[PDB]
Amino acid sequence: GPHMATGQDRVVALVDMDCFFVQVEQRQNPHLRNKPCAVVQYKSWKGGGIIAVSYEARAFGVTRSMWADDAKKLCPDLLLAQVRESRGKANLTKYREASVEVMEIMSRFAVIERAAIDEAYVDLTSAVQERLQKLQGQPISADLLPSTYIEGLPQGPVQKEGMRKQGLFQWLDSLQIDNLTSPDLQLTVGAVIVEEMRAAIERETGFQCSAGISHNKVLAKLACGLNKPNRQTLVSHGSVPQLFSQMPIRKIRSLGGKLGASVIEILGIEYMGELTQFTESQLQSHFGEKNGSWLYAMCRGIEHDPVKPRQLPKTIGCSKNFPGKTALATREQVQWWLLQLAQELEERLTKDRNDNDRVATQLVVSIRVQGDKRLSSLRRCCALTRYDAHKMSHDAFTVIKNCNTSGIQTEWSPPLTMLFLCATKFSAS
DNA sequence: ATTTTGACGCT
DNA sequence: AGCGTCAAA
Ligand SMILES: [Ca+2]
Ligand SMILES: [Mg+2]
Ligand SMILES: [Mg+2]
Repeated sequence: GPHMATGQDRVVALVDMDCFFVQVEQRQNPHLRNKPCAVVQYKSWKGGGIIAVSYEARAFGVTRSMWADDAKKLCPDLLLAQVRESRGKANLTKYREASVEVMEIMSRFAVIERAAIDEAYVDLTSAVQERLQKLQGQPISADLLPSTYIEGLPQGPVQKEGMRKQGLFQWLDSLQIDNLTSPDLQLTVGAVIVEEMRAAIERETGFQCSAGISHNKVLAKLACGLNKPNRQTLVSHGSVPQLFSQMPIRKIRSLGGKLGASVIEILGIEYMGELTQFTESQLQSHFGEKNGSWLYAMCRGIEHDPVKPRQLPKTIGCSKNFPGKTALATREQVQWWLLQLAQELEERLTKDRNDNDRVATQLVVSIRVQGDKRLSSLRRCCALTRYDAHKMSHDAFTVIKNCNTSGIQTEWSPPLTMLFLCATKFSAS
C-alpha cells in the first residue's frame, strides 16, 4: 500500500532511428527516398547481405539477414545501397558519423545514454520538472502531441490516425494538470519534450525516428517499438497489466535469448504478466539473485537501471569474417588482414583522440577457428601504447601466433574464420 | 556463407 | 584475465 514503490519516480525515453542505415543512404541519394530499398554489405555472395530495410521494402517481406538475391525474388524493384569498402572490408564510418549527428542533438535536451549506433536513452525527469514549472497549471493540448500514441487507449464505450487521436483525447481528458507530482502528468510532459526532440532531429538531420516514453528504460524500449515508424508511444504505469497480459516474454529487453527461454520452460508460462504469480524468492531460486529480483520488479513495470551519462562508445573495434573456403590458412594471410584491421583501427583511434580527449590503453585480439559455433574462439590482450597500425598488427600476431597448431611455419591451422581487434580501457588525454 | 559491430555479466 | 550473453544496423 503506502510503502509499495511503484517505479514512477523517473521519466525515461528511448529514441530509436527508423531503418537507420537506409535513411542515411536516402538522405545522400534522393533517388532512394520513398522507395523499397535496403542497405547491403558485400555483393559477390548472393548479391550481398542485407543489414537494413526501408518500410516500403518490408511490405514485400524483405528482412535483415536476407541475401539481396533472395530479397529481389520478393521485391524485384528493390533498390540497394552498398556499405563502403575500405582496406578489403566493410567500413561503417558513414553511419557512425550520422549517429554522432543525432546524439549531439539529443544531448542538448538532456543526459543521454548511447545504447546503440542509432538509439539512446534520455533521463527527462529534471527537464519535465522544469517544463511543469514553466507551464504554470496550463492544460496540455493535443496539438503538442501530434505523433504520440497512448498505449491501451482508446478504450470502452476505423482509421489509424483516428484511433491515435481518440486515445490521446481520452488520455488528455483524464489528466490532472494541477498536480505537479502526478506520474501520468510527468510522462505526458515527457512526451511533449520528446516530440520537440524528434522534431529537432528531423529538422537538423533529415532523419525520422520513433520513441518510447515511460518510467524506466525497459518500458521505454518496449514502448518505442509499439508504433514504428515515425511515431512515439507513452506507456504509463497503469497500462502495464493489460500490456503485459499478452506480451511474449521474449519481447522484453534482455529476455530475447537463453534466459527468456528458460523462464518460459521452467515456469511453464508465455507472457510477461504471468510472472506476477511467483514470489521474489521463487524467481531468484530459478534465475539467480540478480535476475530474480529484476524479473519480480519488471513484471510489475518497475526497473531501476539508471540512464548512464555516456554519449561515446567505450570501445572501438574492427572485425572481419572469413567464411567457408575463404578461411585464412597461411601466416601471410593472417598478417595481411591483421594489418588491414589495424590500419582502420588506427584511423578511427586517431580521430577519437582528437575529438574526445582520450586514448585507448588496451588492445583486445579475438579469433575464431573453423569448426567453432562460438563467435570468439580465443581472446588475448596486450598493451596499446602507440596509435600505430604496424605495431598493433605485430602485437596482435604476437599474442595469437601460438594458436597455430601447424608444424609448418608458413601454414596456419586450423584455419581462421574471423579476426577482431578492439581498443579498450580509455584514459583522459 | 549474414557480417560488423557494441555493452555488460560471470568466475 | 578470458569467456559468455544479449543486443544493434
Ligand atoms: Ca532503429
Ligand atoms: Mg536501434
Ligand atoms: Mg532493427
